[PDB]
Amino acid sequence: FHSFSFYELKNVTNNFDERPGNKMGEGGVVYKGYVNNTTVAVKKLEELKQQFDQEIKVMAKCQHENLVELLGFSSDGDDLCLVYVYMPNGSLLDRLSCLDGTPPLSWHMRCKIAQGAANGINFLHENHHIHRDIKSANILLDEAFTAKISDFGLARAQTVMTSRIVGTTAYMAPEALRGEITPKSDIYSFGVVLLEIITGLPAVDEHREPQLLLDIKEEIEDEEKTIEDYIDKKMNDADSTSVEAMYSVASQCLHEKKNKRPDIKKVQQLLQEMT
Ligand SMILES: COC(=O)N1CCN([C@H]2CC[C@H](Nc3ncnc4ccc(C#N)cc34)CC2)CC1
Repeated sequence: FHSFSFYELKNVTNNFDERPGNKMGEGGVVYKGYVNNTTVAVKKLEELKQQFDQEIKVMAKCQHENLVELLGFSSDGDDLCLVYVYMPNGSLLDRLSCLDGTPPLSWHMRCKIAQGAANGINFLHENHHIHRDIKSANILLDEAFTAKISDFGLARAQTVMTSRIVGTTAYMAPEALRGEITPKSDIYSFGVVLLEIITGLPAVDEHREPQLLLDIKEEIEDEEKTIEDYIDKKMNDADSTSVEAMYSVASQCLHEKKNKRPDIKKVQQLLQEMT
């Protein structure tokens, strides 16, 4: 990776222009820039340095079509910047909420994104990495709306435990909330992402009943609700067979027992059969 000068980065971003005009960031703060006349994303950041070091270490060995591409970094400055190829269509989270007036994603786009995200996670697991923060805010979208997994700062290379429990509560598997580190926890988080794709609903909403999205799985299983009551209404091209095939994958990912969950290869294979 290229070791960019802080002065070069500090100014490809107009002295880190906090007005939306270079800012956007919510990772770390992300700024848009231009280096070797490539549009770039400059993410400006103690334990923060450890997450910076881990980001470069994971990015060094993990290069895939469904993972963000790190181009460089800056450390000899004031301080800690990570340079990536810019993702013009932002996050899956933002696009699901139609932030800033963007059109809703079609079912066809959503199927290609679920498939892409799964291929990205499969690569990580084959390369013996546990992401630990799988969520729609960490699924980025390029110029063709190709899903790219991001944020490897908390990544690790069952039976493993930690005294510093990390991740996003609304996406976390029960064992992850207790400190276990397992690739099975990434499967659970991906199940929540599949529910976000089907429903267009965020994983957590304080002003909603139920507050947590994963709670709909029980409403459907108790015959209290159907997946059809929850399908995002901002689509015209969804069909029952593929929505049901995707919900069945999400439901399997969301098994409370980590051992009963499918592996990423099974998930990837099921989403492929869905199309
Ligand atoms: C009020 O709230 C907003 O306006 N919001 C919500 C947060 N959003 C995100 C900001 C960061 C952005 N992140 C990025 N954007 C482009 N390219 C990238 C390449 C790599 C990486 C990484 N690792 C990150 C990137 C994704 C969207 C922007 C709108």
